[PDB]
Amino acid sequence: TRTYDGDGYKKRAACLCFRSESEEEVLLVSSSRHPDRWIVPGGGMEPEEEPSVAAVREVCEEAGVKGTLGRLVGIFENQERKHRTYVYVLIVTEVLEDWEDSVNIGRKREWFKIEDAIKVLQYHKPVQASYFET
Ligand SMILES: O=P(O)(O)O[C@@H]1[C@@H](OP(=O)(O)OP(=O)(O)O)[C@@H](OP(=O)(O)O)[C@@H](OP(=O)(O)O)[C@H](O)[C@H]1OP(=O)(O)O
Ligand SMILES: [Cl-]
Ligand SMILES: [Cl-]
Ligand SMILES: [F-]
Ligand SMILES: [Mg+2]
Ligand SMILES: [Mg+2]
Ligand SMILES: [Mg+2]
Repeated sequence: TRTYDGDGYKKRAACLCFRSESEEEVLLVSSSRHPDRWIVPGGGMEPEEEPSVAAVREVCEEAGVKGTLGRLVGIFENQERKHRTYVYVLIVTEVLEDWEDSVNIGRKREWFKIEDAIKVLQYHKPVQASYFET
């Protein structure tokens, strides 16, 4: 079940899934609609679900990783798609082989240097590119 803020924006959460504490490489996953494109893994908060809990859950489902949850980066609106995303740091400690979306929809995942992640997100996901601005 999808959830919404008072203004009708869909509530979402995501993590910047870093390979280490140095936050130099981040994990992106393929778009479900357009598999040749990259996105930051994240998705809808469930009813009464804490955003940090939604973030870790969606990362597990879409990217097949787990780790140590870090700081809230910020809350980011996508005015065109009418959604509002809480974005957390996650330092990846486990990479699992046969994750929900791998199995279900053949979703891919790849490590990017920060500069390269920003480059591949810019065209279709400029708000997700902005996650990395600070
Ligand atoms: O699951 P939704 O329908 O609320 O939203 C997904 C939208 O889903 P969210 O991430 O906002 O929510 P869930 O991860 O909980 O499906 C997201 O889907 P996915 O999760 O499959 O990546 C979007 O795809 P993309 O960013 O991968 O191209 C998808 O277009 C978008 O579908 P829409 O209803 O906007 O047609
Ligand atoms: Cl890193
Ligand atoms: Cl977005
Ligand atoms: F989802
Ligand atoms: Mg999802
Ligand atoms: Mg999603
Ligand atoms: Mg979901």
